Amino acid sequence: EIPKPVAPAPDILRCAYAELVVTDLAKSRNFYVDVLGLHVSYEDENQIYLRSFEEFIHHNLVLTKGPVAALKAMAFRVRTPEDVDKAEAYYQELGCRTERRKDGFVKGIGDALRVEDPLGFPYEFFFETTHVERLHMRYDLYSAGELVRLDHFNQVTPDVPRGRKYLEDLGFRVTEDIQDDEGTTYAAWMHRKGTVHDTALTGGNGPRLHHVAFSTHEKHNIIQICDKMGALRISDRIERGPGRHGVSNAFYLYILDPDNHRIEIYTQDYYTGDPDNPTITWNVHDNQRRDWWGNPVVPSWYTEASKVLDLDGNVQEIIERTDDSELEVTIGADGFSFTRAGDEDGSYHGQASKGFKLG
Amino acid sequence: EIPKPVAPAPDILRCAYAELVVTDLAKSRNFYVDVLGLHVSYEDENQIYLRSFEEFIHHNLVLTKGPVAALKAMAFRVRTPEDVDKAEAYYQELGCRTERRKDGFVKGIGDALRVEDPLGFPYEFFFETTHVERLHMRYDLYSAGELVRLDHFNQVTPDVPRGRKYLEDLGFRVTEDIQDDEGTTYAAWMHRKGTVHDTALTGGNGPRLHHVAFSTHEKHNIIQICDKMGALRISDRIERGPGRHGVSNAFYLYILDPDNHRIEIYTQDYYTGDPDNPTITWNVHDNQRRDWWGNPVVPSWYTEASKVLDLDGNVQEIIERTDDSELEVTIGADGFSFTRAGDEDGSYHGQASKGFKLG
Amino acid sequence: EIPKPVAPAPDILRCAYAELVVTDLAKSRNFYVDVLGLHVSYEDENQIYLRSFEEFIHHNLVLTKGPVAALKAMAFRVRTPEDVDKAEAYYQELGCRTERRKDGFVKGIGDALRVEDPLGFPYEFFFETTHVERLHMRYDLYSAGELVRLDHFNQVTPDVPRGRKYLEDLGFRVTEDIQDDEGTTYAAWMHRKGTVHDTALTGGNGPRLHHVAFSTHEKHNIIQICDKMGALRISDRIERGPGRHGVSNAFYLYILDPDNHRIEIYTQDYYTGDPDNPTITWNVHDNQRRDWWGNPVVPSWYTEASKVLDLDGNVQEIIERTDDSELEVTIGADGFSFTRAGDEDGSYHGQASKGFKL
Amino acid sequence: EIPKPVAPAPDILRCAYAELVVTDLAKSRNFYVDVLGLHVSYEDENQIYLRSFEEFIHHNLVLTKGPVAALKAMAFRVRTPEDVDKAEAYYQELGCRTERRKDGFVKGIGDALRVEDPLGFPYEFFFETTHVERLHMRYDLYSAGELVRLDHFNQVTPDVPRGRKYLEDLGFRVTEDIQDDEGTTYAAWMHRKGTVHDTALTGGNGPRLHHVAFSTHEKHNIIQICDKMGALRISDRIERGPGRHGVSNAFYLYILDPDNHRIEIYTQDYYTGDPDNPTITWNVHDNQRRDWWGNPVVPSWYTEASKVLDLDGNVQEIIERTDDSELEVTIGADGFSFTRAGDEDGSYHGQASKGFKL
Ligand SMILES: [Ca+2]
Ligand SMILES: [Cl-]
Ligand SMILES: [Cl-]
Ligand SMILES: [Cl-]
Ligand SMILES: [Cl-]
Ligand SMILES: [Fe+2]
Ligand SMILES: [Fe+2]
Ligand SMILES: [Fe+2]
Ligand SMILES: [Fe+2]
Repeated sequence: EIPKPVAPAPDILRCAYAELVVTDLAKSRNFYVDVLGLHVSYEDENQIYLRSFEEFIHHNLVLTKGPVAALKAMAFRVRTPEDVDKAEAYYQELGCRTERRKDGFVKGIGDALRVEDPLGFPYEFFFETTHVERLHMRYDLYSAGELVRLDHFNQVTPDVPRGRKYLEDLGFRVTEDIQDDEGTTYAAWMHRKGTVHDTALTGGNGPRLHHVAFSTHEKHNIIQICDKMGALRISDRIERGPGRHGVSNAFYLYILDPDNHRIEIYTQDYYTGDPDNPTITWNVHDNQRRDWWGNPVVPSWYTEASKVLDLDGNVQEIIERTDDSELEVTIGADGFSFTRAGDEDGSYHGQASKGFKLG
Repeated sequence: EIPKPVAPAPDILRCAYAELVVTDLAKSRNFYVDVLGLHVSYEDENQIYLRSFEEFIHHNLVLTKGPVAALKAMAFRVRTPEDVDKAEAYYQELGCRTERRKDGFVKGIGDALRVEDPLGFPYEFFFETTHVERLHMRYDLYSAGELVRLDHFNQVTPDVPRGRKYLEDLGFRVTEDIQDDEGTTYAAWMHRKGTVHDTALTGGNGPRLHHVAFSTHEKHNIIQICDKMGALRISDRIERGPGRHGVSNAFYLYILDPDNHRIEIYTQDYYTGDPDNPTITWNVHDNQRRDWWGNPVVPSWYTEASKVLDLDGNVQEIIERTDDSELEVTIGADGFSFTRAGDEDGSYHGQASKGFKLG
Repeated sequence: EIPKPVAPAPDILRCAYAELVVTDLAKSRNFYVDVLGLHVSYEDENQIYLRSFEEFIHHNLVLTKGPVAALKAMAFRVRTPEDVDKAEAYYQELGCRTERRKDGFVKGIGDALRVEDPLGFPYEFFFETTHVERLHMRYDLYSAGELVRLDHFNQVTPDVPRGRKYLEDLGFRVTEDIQDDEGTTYAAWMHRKGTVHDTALTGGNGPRLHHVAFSTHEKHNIIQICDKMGALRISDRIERGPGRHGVSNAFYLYILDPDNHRIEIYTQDYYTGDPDNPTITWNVHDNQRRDWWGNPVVPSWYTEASKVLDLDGNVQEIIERTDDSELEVTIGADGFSFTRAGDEDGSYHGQASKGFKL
Repeated sequence: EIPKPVAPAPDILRCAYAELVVTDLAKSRNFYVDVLGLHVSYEDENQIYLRSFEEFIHHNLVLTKGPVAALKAMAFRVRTPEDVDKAEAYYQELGCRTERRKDGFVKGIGDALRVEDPLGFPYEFFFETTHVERLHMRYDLYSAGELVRLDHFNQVTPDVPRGRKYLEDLGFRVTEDIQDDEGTTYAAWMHRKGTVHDTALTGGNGPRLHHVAFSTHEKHNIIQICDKMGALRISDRIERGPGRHGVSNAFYLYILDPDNHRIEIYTQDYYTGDPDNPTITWNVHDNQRRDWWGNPVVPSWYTEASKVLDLDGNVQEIIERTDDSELEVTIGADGFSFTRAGDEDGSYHGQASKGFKL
């Protein structure tokens, strides 16, 4: 198990940015700028820095040219400069590796601490950042598919309760989760900023990064992203969706960048900011839980996910889930799901919903 | 082939209504009134008459209680009273069985002709109908999924070329179709009223009724129908969608009624009224032709459809398709589909798109 | 009163395009392309040919450099080539000026007739047109405010019943109108293609062209336009709206180009194509008739509209309306409108809705 | 001026509910249930308790029958039970009248303090409340105009900076305001929850309540409410809008209940949760500041607003504003506003925009 430090948690505001390593910077640029319409804060031969429509800090996304596509850092902003010190001491007491830089690891951040956390993810903590033009009323730039906010991260890790417990101590609150009747946990959603989440744990072989998620204003904006990809004839890059989530109640779409990093597009979850906000527990065999319309979850969503780096730039060793697999118990050959609890009509045995089995 | 008669064709305006036979009248009323929100023009213990938000003729849909779920009539409105006489002389010349009633076959229709057409579908032609209150500004009744118009029918029939020719002679115009490079035609779409269609031919064992289609104002209205069926826990009655059509460019959803009559919901196709409107031919192997975003067509959409009756009320017997099957050549075990013509990336051999095989 | 010719009427499909004379072509290009997002079929130093997102004929709008901002032609397409010959006989039998060109008056149009019609308007009729790439599934090119079709014209003319009869003989069919209890017709809406209209008549001093109208797919598209014009600090070129109409039931917005031609953006009216489509008459004092939410109609909407040209390029003389004016009787000093018939609460005497005088 | 107490401020989460006095309970029920489709958590002969689609606390709105229409209380929720003790001490130090009831003032709320604050408003602070079914996925019950959360209050007071300063000591952070260059502050917006506001200060005579505001999901939802009020022929109870704000960037509408309590509908403002959020100041004479599209602000918006009650159920005594009026210096006869600063095109002197005066 992971222990609670005596030293006090840093105060975390929100998820703020991610640094992804990409192999071909021109090819990733066409996708994140031309196709999806993020806005360039700064760029050179080695890096592109990008922000959503309504953001005032330097970037929400850094693309870094490198040899192996992988997550380099997930960054959280914290409330005061002094909370960075607090991060340092707190992870020092957990016995984790930490690396601090008073001018930052990337353009347009200042005093920053990166760490290998006890599940093996590169986490960054900062306050200082260069403010840029907030574009939020720049409706002369607005695209039909506009991405307005960075909303959350999603991490793959093989023991969900162990990760859950370490993130409650750091101050995150659980909003929803997926279990069975016999006490296995399959995923958990957890928050700092009063949306459904800032990061989430998906049971699975890790450490790996499942996705990063940007927000739209309205549901038609997500539809337009699917339409555009059809017109550019890259509909093979739409992995899953669009649809409505059970868990989180948000409208969604999952797409894939040229290195197969997964991006979610996401809108219209609910408010969680009150400390007794009711938690929601779904049964794993509930076919309405991940997609409310009962559409099947494509196998790659469970199996594929992005590698993560240590502080030296080497890939983290993968540790295998031993608990039950969500893929296996729902859509595999000995799996099942239901539409109405306890009813064999609109139940599925050994296959996915709507007439499909696994290819 | 089917001859062109000497007698002039009736002048058809549009699709107007369908009579469907249903087994349980209470359960059907629940689906169509309580779930879908259509408006009752009249009802009694045997029959319900339903119209959509913007319609002013008596009804767009008659439900009639009977022993076997089946289509009983698909109704086209003609331009003048005299075009009912022309429909009778026309189909008599083809040697088709006909029945004329001065007083209608259902309430709210006047002088009316039903026929067993040469493909064995029960067509009705009428001019006279009872006007009712047009509800088009009754925003006090508008639901979040309001169905606003009837749009079209879609018919299953073994020989599409044989079928389209007949329909062309009668004055329908082809707008789009689906073919391969060996000269097989799998489907054709055709209109009178200035949209992409008023009826369609889908290649398959027929005569069978594939679906009936209503439109909405906007795409979010269709999302609401899905969301609602989620909340009432009948997501197993969503067959296919929602998504964006290739053919027709409409936003779409397919659902099933308690007797497995399929209903499509549909919005935002394009204008076809000019007589030199350019026809679009899609290739059957093109994985964006039915769903533009490449999501797989569910098997039940190709195999299942509703029975139809002759005019003595017996089920029309089935004739098999001998021409190539669209299911078989796209997602069966020696099937093939592509995303980009000439590219092995984003192509599919012996399976469906996004990682699924046939259940 | 205008006679019905013995000769047969041309079969008109729909409105197709307008040619408008503009004064600075650069400044008009910035409006119709950069702000509004219409698609160039062709341009040179003197003309820009624009089309909407779903059009397959050559153009929905020609901008032509000229000394006087005006309407040059309003064009309707007919169903066959022989309907152009049909049109020529019909307007000759009215004693109207006609000019025919076998290769057209503008690019992308073939055999074509222009008339000074009996109301002094420039009507073009044609079949032949050059086909271009139908951009309807080009979502790589989709604007958040995309204009998807041409919907209709609106014409200002002094005597509306006189006009209406003429268009009925031509085979247009009236869908909605505005009258009062004293015999006056104020406006009228009429179709060939099976939407609420292709053209319409607004009582006023004319001939003038009141506006051209374009469709969007959804209501949010029309909002984006207003939000964009905000962002560019040209909100002052939003005349009226956005809103929902009484007449037509459509969501709407009116904006002004750089020569003050008026453009409407429109969506989600209803099907009119059955021949017993029920006509709706509104009373002129009904304050939900033009904006259903009862927002006031800005005076400039009643008073301003574009000059039109005769067939030699001269501005048509303007003839004054003698029947009562829709402005004077609703929101001028001696006007009246109501929210509910017979109810003093929510009625306005001598002023507009929501607290405003003119 | 209003002193910073030594006692610690209570930790305020958000606006939570308002209790409004109404004169006819059955007509107000018809407005708030049948027209707007809020969800009943409890009612009887004297009170109705109402919540929005995504709420899980007992109510966002109480309607209480009484002789005069007014605001009985605007309630904020605080993080812990201990915070209600802090609020009591804090306001006792300020010299303000306090009443603590351990069993609450209304149903579904437990331990609560109401206060007459220094600006004359009835504020409640509470943590304990009864939980009820969270209806967020009950799409079986979802209407085309669904109100999904309660968003904010807006208050009228005659000296904004004095009020600003009071709320800043309480933990509220200013996000946007309106000033001129003569020093004068006309209005200001502040928050706890990390949207643009939880309450706001509008310069004018008070104490009065300007409005309570509810959210929608999307912009078409707000449109539907206008369209529905047209079909019910109560478009005269649409005061102002729909529109897009400058300040806050939100899509908006303002409507009037049967007692002339004003309700905003509101969607799609921005995240403010970061402690260094850039503060935005608008010039008062800028005609895109309250309506981005430049539509005129109706005078009733500036001059009308609800009464408020003291803790005895009596009406506060109103206090005149001596500072410049926002109405007078924008849309009355010595006023002006611009579209583009330094430009006389699209300027209005002595009248409102789009061709009106008052
Ligand atoms: Ca072949
Ligand atoms: Cl999911
Ligand atoms: Cl299809
Ligand atoms: Cl109007
Ligand atoms: Cl405002
Ligand atoms: Fe996610
Ligand atoms: Fe269809
Ligand atoms: Fe118009
Ligand atoms: Fe407000």
